[PDB]
Amino acid sequence: LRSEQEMMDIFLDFALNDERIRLVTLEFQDYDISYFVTDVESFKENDQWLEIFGKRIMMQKPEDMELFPPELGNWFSYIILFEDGNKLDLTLIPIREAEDYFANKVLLDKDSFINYKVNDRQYWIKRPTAREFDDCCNEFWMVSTYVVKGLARNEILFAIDHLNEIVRPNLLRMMAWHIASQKGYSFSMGKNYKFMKRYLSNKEWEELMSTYSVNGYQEMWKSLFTCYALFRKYSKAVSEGLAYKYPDYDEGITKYTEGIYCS
Repeated sequence: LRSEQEMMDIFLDFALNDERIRLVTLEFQDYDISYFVTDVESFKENDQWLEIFGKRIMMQKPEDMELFPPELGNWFSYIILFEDGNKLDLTLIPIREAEDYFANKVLLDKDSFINYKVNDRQYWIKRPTAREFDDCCNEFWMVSTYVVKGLARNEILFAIDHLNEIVRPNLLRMMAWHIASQKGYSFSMGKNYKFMKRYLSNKEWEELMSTYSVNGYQEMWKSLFTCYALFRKYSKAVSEGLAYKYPDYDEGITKYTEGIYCS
């Protein structure tokens, strides 16, 4: 079967662990993937490393055929028809040719040498600038007050939509920026943050999981405060690592929602 989720995980996960793969790009359910690598010939040694993607019905290597001359420059691709029914089209482009390529949807960049494209900038993650950093905190805490007012005014649905759509998503960006700090990579969270489980450790996923709680007004306050706790943690971690000023939004809003939560 293998859902579009499971398939993407495999390709993204593969690239992440392979040191020759520096950049990954995307584009019927067919998959169009491109790995920009350091040593193209390395992959060409043999076809064992391909077994990781699963059992296949058959495969075609367009630039390695006698009957059909190769004419895809320095590329080398594979067309695979998987047993589960999925079809993949994987191209191996030399990393040195990324610039040319770009010029005339990136998923992962391990070096970030080049600068480039974007309604997807919503999911794009890379080292924040002092300003971008401040922006994430500004939005987080500000929209956060909407959730407070929602719960205090009996508009739990109003509160829930802002929590799900803005507050938690910014906590995630903050966490992604932290991960990006470790490695120094740039990547996408994917449509609806679908790739985040593939970046967070199990501890970090459990923390994010803990921001979800069953229905109820009090359960909501809990979810919100949990996001608070985690946002401080990661924004402090990030601000500290890049030497950016820690905002005062935390403190200001903490006093605020505390004022309303109690009295």
